[PDB]
Amino acid sequence: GADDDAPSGEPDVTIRQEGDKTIQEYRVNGFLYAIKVVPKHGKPYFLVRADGSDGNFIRSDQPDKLIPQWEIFSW
Amino acid sequence: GADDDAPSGEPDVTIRQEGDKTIQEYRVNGFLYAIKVVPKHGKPYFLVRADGSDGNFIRSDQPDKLIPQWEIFSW
Repeated sequence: GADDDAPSGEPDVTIRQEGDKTIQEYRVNGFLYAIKVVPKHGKPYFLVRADGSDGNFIRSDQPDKLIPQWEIFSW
Repeated sequence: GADDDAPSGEPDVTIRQEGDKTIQEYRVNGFLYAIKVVPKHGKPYFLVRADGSDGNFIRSDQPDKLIPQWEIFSW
């Protein structure tokens, strides 16, 4: 009601919409750690930032697949 | 690489073994954003920190399910 103060480390999601895909930028402190895409023509999935700026992502629909640095922008 | 110069953020994974479970702490900037725990009894999976530091995670096992604290600390 009032004391819902957010402490140090606030993982808030930046919810934007590009055409017909809701791109949810999960940022805990400025830095993106996961992107939940909700494409109306591709189905919603979590794109998790693997450790290291290698350019690899992991999808919540298929953690068995490693997303290369060209497929990361499939949306 | 040879030399490194990481920008404000620096996401890396601290891989420990807590008993019979290899718990990989994916920390970006002073906040755990994902845990990859490899339990000998339960099989490995990804546990992603959902928006809001309430205490809910999303698993790679099933992103269609919200994981509460009795379930996040199921190991």
